[PDB]
Amino acid sequence: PDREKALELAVAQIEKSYGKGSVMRLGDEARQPISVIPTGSIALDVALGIGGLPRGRVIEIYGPESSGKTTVALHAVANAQAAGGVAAFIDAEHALDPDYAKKLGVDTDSLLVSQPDTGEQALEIADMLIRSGALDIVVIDSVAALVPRAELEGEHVGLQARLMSQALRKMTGALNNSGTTAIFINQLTTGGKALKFYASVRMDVRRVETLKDGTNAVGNRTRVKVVKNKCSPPFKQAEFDILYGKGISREGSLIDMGVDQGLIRKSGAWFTYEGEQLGQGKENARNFLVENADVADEIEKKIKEKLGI
Repeated sequence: PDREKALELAVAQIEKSYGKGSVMRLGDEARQPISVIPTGSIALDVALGIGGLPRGRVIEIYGPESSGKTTVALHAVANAQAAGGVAAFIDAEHALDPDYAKKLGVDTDSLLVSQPDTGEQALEIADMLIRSGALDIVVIDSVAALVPRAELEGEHVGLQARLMSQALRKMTGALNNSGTTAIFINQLTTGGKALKFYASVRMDVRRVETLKDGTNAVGNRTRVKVVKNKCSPPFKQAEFDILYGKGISREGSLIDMGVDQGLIRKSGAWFTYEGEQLGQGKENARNFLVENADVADEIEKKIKEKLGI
């Protein structure tokens, strides 16, 4: 009717005065950027709409201890590097395991790392790295750990939030201008009040159940909810397996997402793909796909095309 135009108008004005993702129907298809940073899971890539993390924006990944949030962050680093990018890791937790990082695909040798003296030094160094123009990604581990100088020097209570707010204001312009993505890891959030609004993507990461091989724990089924998303309709969620000592089972996400799209049929325990059989049970289907990068890439190729991601 006459209203369909008045709404298009309203939406278009909102978009003009506030930016592309300022309002969306949840049912809308995403606006696909040139490049993004894939997450490691095609499921998580689809849930984000744009097929990975956006460039030049603030990302927040939060969840409990050992929930997988860091694992997600490292894959983002790995993929950024695989595409010839440079990565930085601002570390106030001192928890990183580079062997684990390596097995995911991170080029740890090339990884820039900084273990800052204070909260403000952490963000300042990060800001210097960003304004270089030379970075594709920088990870901050973590928000809770960004303790202010005054507190560290023993000098009121509330300025960590003020620190993040100050930092993000300056940093947000540098990231947009540089095309560098900043991932902020966060626990269940000192100055996460500011981060909540500056972030273009916020991901809630959690463990759903432990994966077992008979009696020993091969890994964890992980669940991520994209609670905030300026680059595509929000509130999507995905699941994927993080295997101990290996990381996110890419092959596992291809299968799962394959059967969801009807690219991979499932006559009982037997997963099939285009008349040929992938395996009986998920682990065989998974293992088959790492042994056969050809078909795994073809399945990945097909899923993207069907969804335009």
